[PDB]
Amino acid sequence: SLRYIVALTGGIGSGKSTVANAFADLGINVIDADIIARQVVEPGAPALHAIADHFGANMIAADGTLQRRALRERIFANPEEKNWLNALLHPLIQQETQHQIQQATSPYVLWVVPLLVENSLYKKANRVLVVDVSPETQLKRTMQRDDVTREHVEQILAAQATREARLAVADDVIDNNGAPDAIASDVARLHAHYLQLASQFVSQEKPE
Ligand SMILES: Nc1ncnc2c1ncn2[C@@H]1O[C@H](COP(=O)(O)OP(=O)(O)O)[C@@H](O)[C@H]1O
Repeated sequence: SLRYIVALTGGIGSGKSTVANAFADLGINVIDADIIARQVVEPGAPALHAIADHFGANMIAADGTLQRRALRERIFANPEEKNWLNALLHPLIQQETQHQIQQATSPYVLWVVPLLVENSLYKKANRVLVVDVSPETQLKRTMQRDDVTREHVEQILAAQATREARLAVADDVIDNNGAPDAIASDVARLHAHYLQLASQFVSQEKPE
């Protein structure tokens, strides 16, 4: 069956995790792009064999686990490797993402993609939801949460797509720079619409 996909995105410290949990409490399966990226290098995964062939047998421990720290340290001191690794992992992530989408039984799925705008992944979503906050909120909330400096987070903000680039592709926007508890009511409203969209998308004769 064709699953209805709502993609969630937002910059660092905007509320991706918080919003995702709100949808999960309503019974929606969350498919998280960062979890998928870790899944494709889990013990026994096909990517591990290719990684051992390219980087050396010792990239994989005796117990079949990827030596994460060891890979990170190799790729960081060999820039093009990041690109080699991403190319290897890309198709595998696409397949695992679809498999999980296929495996989810909720009325629609929430696909959480930090790099949605950067990687133009909104082209694979039926609906785009952006959790939005002010840049200052991103700074204060990320600093607190990760115990890092303001300047450190300012660099992440300048590396990520901008606030406006995200709003340009959004179908819906949830504001999180206010009270944490206005989240439940806004998510319920969006969920109600998403149930309708998902229930009629397959037969919907004309657009919206
Ligand atoms: N409305 C809010 N007010 C204050 N803190 C919040 C609010 N919403 C979420 N948080 C916190 O802000 C931080 C960043 O939110 P989070 O969802 O983790 O961000 P990200 O978008 O990076 O996933 C977290 O520690 C979270 O608990």
